[PDB]
Amino acid sequence: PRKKRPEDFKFGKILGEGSFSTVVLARELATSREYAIKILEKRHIIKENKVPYVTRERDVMSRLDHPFFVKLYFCFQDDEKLYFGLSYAKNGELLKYIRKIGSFDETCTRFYTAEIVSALEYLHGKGIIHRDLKPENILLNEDMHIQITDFGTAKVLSSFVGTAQYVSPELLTEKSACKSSDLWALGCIIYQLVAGLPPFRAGNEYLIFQKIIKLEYDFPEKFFPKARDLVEKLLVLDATKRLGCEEMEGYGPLKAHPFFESVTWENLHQQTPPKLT
Ligand SMILES: CN1CCC[C@H]1CCn1cc(C2=C(c3c[nH]c4ccccc34)C(=O)NC2=O)c2ccccc21
Ligand SMILES: *SCCCC(=O)N1CCN(c2cccc(Cl)c2)CC1
Repeated sequence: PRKKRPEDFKFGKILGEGSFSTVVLARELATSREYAIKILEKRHIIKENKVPYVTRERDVMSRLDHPFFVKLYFCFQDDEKLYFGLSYAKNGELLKYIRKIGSFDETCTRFYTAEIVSALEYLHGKGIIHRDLKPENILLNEDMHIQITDFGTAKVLSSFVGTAQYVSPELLTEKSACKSSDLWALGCIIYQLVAGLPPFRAGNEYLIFQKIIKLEYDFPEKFFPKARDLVEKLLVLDATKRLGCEEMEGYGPLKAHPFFESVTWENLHQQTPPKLT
């Protein structure tokens, strides 16, 4: 079969724009199927030496086949642009819901954290480090299950510094992320869901980094006791001592944390998600 062409689609609303691309809701006309198409401007990426970001993106997404990840279905191109055909997540970003609801109750925090843990287990088992995990790239599909995206910045085990709020100490100081770096980000995300704000906050990127490296943060008075404990076991400076990391014997003991007491891990992706708080 021939590669798809722009003419095969009716391009609809722009979902969002990044520094090097536009993600656009599009309908494949022949089958009426909706896709999020990521449109990349070749010149801009050429001129900014970002191409590796582009192949890693295509490569990593092509090997993702798990319910909690965005999938890459096709790729085509013209002179101007590169087009990635992606899963469309109708309900947008986890971030949107944090803003809208303010903070999640325990039921919701527990459910979504569990889906994120399950997704990271899959990813890490494939030797992939996300390196930029944040509510902005944890999407929600029509059934309100999560779909993680944004893989151009991932590391595959075969100079980058992710978003300041969620970046790990080892990436800052050692210039090297590891699987465990994503568990640090998970800690930050759990904290954000419960508190409504991320744990390392300050007036600029430099000051946020300083807090990260010194592990300087506080828990508000609203914080669920079991979530407090879990976060403290994720936000640990030493990457080999985080609950869930390989050196701490993996995902077993993480999933056994009592914060997850009432969760059924088996077919999480088939369970009905709790209505957002
Ligand atoms: C900050 N950004 C620049 C452009 C996208 C956005 C980051 C979050 N994000 C969302 C993405 C996706 C989708 C989006 C759903 N609602 C959105 C609103 C703005 C931007 C993207 C989306 C999607 O349906 N499938 C996706 O893969 C996506 C796909 C690749 C890389 C990053 C992505
Ligand atoms: S759609 C199939 C994409 C194949 C691929 O991996 N490519 C194609 C050429 N590429 C490229 C050309 C010009 C500018 C940029 Cl940023 C990328 C990417 C590699």
